[PDB]
Amino acid sequence: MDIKINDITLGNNSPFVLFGGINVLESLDSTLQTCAHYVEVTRKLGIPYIFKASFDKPRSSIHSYRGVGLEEGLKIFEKVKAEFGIPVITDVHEPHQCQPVAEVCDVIQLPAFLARQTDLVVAMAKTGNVVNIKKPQFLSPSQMKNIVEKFHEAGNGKLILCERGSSFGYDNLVVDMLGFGVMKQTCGNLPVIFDVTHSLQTAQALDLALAGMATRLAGLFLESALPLHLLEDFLIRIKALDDLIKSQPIL
Amino acid sequence: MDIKINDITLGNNSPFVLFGGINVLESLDSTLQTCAHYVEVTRKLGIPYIFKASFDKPRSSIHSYRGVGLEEGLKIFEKVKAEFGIPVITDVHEPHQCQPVAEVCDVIQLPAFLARQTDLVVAMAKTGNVVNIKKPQFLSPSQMKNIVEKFHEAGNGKLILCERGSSFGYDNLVVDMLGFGVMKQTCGNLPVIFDVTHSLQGRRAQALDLALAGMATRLAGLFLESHLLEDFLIRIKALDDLIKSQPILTI
Amino acid sequence: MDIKINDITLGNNSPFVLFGGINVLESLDSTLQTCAHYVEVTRKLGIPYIFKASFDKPRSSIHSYRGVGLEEGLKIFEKVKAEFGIPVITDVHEPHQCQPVAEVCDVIQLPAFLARQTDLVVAMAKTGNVVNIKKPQFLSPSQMKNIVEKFHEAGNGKLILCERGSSFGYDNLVVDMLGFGVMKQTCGNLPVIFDVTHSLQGRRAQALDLALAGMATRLAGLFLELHLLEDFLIRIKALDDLIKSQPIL
Amino acid sequence: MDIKINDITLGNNSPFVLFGGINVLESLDSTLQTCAHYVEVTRKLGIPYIFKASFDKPRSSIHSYRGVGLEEGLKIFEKVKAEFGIPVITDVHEPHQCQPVAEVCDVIQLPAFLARQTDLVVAMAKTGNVVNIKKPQFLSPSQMKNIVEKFHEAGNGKLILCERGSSFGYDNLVVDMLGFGVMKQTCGNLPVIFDVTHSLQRAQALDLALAGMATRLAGLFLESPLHLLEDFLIRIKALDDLIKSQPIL
Repeated sequence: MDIKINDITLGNNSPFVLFGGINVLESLDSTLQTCAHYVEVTRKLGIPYIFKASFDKPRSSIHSYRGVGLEEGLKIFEKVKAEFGIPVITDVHEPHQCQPVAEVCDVIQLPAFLARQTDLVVAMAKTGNVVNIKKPQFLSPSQMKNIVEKFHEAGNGKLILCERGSSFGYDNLVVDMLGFGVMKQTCGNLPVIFDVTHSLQTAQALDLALAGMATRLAGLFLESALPLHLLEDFLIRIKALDDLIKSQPIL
Repeated sequence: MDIKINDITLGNNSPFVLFGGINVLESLDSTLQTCAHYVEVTRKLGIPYIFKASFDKPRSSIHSYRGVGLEEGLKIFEKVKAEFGIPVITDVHEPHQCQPVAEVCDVIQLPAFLARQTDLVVAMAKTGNVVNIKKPQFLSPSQMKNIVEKFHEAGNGKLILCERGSSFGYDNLVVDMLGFGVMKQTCGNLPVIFDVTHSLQGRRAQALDLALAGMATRLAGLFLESHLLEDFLIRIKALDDLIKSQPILTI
Repeated sequence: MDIKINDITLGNNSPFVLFGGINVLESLDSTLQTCAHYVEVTRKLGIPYIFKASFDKPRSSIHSYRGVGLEEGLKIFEKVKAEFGIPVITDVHEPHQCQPVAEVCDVIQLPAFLARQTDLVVAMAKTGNVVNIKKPQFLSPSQMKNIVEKFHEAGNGKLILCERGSSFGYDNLVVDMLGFGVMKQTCGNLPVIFDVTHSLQGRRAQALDLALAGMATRLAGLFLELHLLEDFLIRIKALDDLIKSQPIL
Repeated sequence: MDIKINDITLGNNSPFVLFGGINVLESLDSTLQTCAHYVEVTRKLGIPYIFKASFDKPRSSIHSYRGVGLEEGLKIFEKVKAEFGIPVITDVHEPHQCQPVAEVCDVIQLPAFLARQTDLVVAMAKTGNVVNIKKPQFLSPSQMKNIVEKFHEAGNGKLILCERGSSFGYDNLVVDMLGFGVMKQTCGNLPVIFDVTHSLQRAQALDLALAGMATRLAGLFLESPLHLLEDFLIRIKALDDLIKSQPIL
């Protein structure tokens, strides 16, 4: 199943879409700078692009910086949308945040550690917006339908599934390349995407991204952490593999 | 390090404390009848006991009953304390719930999926009450220290760690019996309790084996979410008496 | 099901048996010294004891001591049996090793990784001796029935199942305490023992907590390679004694 | 590092090589038919191809057919080599087997469970033959160098590393796509190949094969859906040709 996001078609059998950007919003100026580089690079490559950022990092240390918060963050997003004419994605943590975020941000994201906060799921669903579901590391590819079931029960079917690795012993993540196919089969062929950045915690990034896309995915999710100047060389290679894979009929 | 909860001494060198009750609070009459059974068996064997329930928890399904809520829950708790003169324990999900819940409930529980949530940790710490931290399944015993550090900076030292199991491949949980010892060394020998029920996802034969294994490592308490109970508690008590009556190994 | 090993009764509801000795044999002299130590300790605690050692060490680096080897090793075992009148256990890696080893050793052991190899299974089974089957670290407890089933097909049912941990990510082992029960329920309550030594990889304390957690499930025996051994055993016995006096539910 | 297996060039930066054939050698005519189809498809696509089978692999049951054996096995290989002019690969389990096998076979294989038995590594090393080393499922990728060092000490540097998955909970395997990179960096960029058949435990095989070869590999290892092979190799070749044509970043 495909999902229109303004002009972009996101589907497992459509050219891959890049979800990319910073980790958290810090300034209007820093955000515009990084997004211009993301846009300028993606536009020349002809890769549909969606800008990602967090307005709050609620898992941060007690005395560390957490973000600009919701109010100013949304304004930053309005300006990004205005200047580049692209869709944006951000994560939501509290039910009450869902509607005000949804009016600005085309894609709202459910954090992996929160997949089972029922109230948040319902408030995200009410919005009618496109949802990105981060698969928790402790969840098997086929249990992913349980969360998909919940959004359908809440009346929203415009969902993307996001792989970010599976828990492997202590303090380590493996990505089961077969998971992508299982999520596709059990969840009605909703768009699946690969968060390669988070899957890497604990050259490598490229191998992983490439392997993931070989299985035939809707999109690639990343933070930049990756350098730029390498973002272009990096994506050139992804585009080349994605083109090839997508040009071959399924089966 | 010992924690006085009213007249109960909870600590890894103290007779084990049973934590048990119901999943979600329905009514006063339903709560009293179930608590009564627990209180009868525990008193019959002289086992210190703490009643457990949720006033408001997210569930398996969207429209599953979350519980009577804060206001009616606290009244139910107050009567249970009045009735049986025992400590109670409940979970909190929102910073705002912490202060009024802490007025009634001797121990407050941090849900596993919210463990890294700084705002909630602060709110729970600021209460000054005994806090139970539920260990996420995708977390290693060595990184529980980080959650423990967060509580100390926020000014609360009165903490219980609660083992619930670790991810073991897909759709499985294993309890690493070495984990218990690692939490003691690395976190100042805080009270550790073993949540046997959620560790298990006949099955009573199995709950026993697991419970006995845990308690052989020498632990502050036992955590259930389940006459059949008596014969069970007889065996835990036997083992806990034997273990707690021997000095820890000599340096 | 109980197994008579000479005068020792090994079974999931009998007093636990200690298995232990040295990693690998080097000389008659230091071997007799270690064995004497174990017999001294277990005797005064009243714990049955089977002495364990390898004669070969085949995964070692090429330039390293691999051990005394088979002809010499059995000679040391013969003299260990003569000196102390105890049973012994050792491991075999090649089908031809089996029979000569079985002449001397009461229990012969199938290394976990060789559990696959049917030839060795067959050769081990034809000796008639008591076999210790280590559980491969990637195998589920319930899959032990298949190997047990192989030994029954080869005509030997005097089998002890041995737990040594499971693979847990890279370079790590966890011991799943429910495994013991699953194994006891699926393999007809054959003796189950616990190799805590290899289940591991301050600390000597990790061994006790592990042994204690394991023995609390109710097991036939245990493996263990100023007085740390007796300090350990005193506690293990107290636990085993308590657990084995409870009726089975 | 490039390995010349006869006229074939095998390396992480060469066009991928296909290791393919049957599980166990059962008969002469049957073997030649399967190999005929593999050769037919591969020559048709210009993929270098090496034939694979065992003559003695232990099986799930103790009495299931292990294979034709060493004597007849080597004769069947002689016959495949004569008829098709292609190289062959087989596995070996005993030190004494290494020599008779290496005289006929172009690549000898060390089965994963045996991968740390030094006697066998040394006997393999001493042949001077090309060696395929299966990674054991319970070993981490950065521990391969230890096996690689053992081979070097014994005087053989012409080694292939073969991925077949890692233990992931009970009775389940996962392929860590980062394992290939780690092996390249730590073992001197030796040829790495991917055994998807044993990695599984289909559309899956294809997906796994493609993910695998996306990371840039010397070859692909598989057993036999025997006619969808052409359609399958069409896709693998496509991806491999694309990847291989770009320089390493």
